Amino acid sequence: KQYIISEELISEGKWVKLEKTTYMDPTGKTRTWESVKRTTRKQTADGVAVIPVLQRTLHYECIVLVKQFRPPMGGYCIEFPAGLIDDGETPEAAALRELEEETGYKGDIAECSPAVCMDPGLSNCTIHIVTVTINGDDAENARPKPKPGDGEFVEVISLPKNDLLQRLDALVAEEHLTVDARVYSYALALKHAN
Amino acid sequence: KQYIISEELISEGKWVKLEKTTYMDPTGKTRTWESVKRTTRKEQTADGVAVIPVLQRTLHYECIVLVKQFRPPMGGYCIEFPAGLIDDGETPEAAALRELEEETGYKGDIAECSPAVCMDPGLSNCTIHIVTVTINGDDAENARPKPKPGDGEFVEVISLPKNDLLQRLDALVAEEHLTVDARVYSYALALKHA
Ligand SMILES: CN(C[C@H]1CCOC1)c1ncncc1Cl
Ligand SMILES: CN(C[C@H]1CCOC1)c1ncncc1Cl
Ligand SMILES: [Cl-]
Ligand SMILES: [Mg+2]
Ligand SMILES: [Mg+2]
Ligand SMILES: [Mg+2]
Ligand SMILES: [Mg+2]
Repeated sequence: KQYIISEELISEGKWVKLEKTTYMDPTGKTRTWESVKRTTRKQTADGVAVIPVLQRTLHYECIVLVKQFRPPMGGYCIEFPAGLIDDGETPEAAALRELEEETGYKGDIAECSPAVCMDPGLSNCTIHIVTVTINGDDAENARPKPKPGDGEFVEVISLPKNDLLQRLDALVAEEHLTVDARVYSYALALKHAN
Repeated sequence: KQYIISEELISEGKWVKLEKTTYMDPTGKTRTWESVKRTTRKEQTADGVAVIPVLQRTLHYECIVLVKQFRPPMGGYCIEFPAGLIDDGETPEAAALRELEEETGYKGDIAECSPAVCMDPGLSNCTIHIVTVTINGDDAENARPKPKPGDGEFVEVISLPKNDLLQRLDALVAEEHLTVDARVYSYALALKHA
């Protein structure tokens, strides 16, 4: 009963554009919305985010996250490993590649979500969330080598899955970092389960 | 090591603006980024709230209360946690309880409130507080919950059992064209992984 009539380009950059979307409201009245989109989608979705479960025997299971400066935020964020999917790449392949590049870890796909929206009131951006296990006992993961691409600068922070929310709160409290909403949502549900 | 040097307006809408951000990289080299921001943030500790609403009812499994809405940036229907922007002067907790009531009819009780978390930090400065709220579904105030949609709001309520959340979302996305929100999907994933 609601649907897009048209979009008016407001401003296009190299990586992001602003549109004015005209849409039919469910009363039959026509309305406008200021919407953001990337210019980079070609693609099941814009990006992948990797939930990476690091499994070492006789250790707590950890979730591997990354810390980076994020120029939109003017600060450092803690996030799942993630990046945009290349033209021609499957989400799974993007997932394993971004993981290795951002963490050095070599991972196995467990499951892959449908495209899920990042901030649907504002943008059209979507990602596939990709759950990956990391056999931390395997020789290839002994000395994980992060491969930063041009201008990427990423730190690895592995936290125990069993205390995840508490540990993220501590980092925020002590280190003035911003935790990602999806990382937080996952850390919350780990506590809320049962 | 990395900090913002300058922020230059590119295009300012009524709701959304695009900036050219200049930052210092960790090799000491200057770089730029195209950054999205809202025009609506003043002294609020974040732009918005999202509510994790746990519906509780004697001899019922706990449900997670979700909402389905047309999202003009997505050109489609999305399933999300109840959410809205924080009014000027409003606390995140007040915003959460208000938005929960407006979008679902339910009167909740605050359980916990996250720090400001980042929505899509490689793209925007948008932040929310994630507020967990319990709903006493045995109270008569929550018997026949009536959504109070604002001007241009038209929200459908969808309550799903916590203990089957991921499969029930999968089953909804197999029945019609519609996107599940990344924070919801992340939360439903963690409920499986725990
Ligand atoms: C945040 N708002 C305004 C309020 C009005 C009631 O619902 C949202 C936007 N409105 C149009 N285009 C973009 C945005 Cl971000
Ligand atoms: C998509 N990119 C660059 C790629 C290169 C490696 O990280 C993401 C952007 N570059 C500047 N401003 C905004 C965006 Cl979104
Ligand atoms: Cl797992
Ligand atoms: Mg990345
Ligand atoms: Mg990368
Ligand atoms: Mg809302
Ligand atoms: Mg609202």
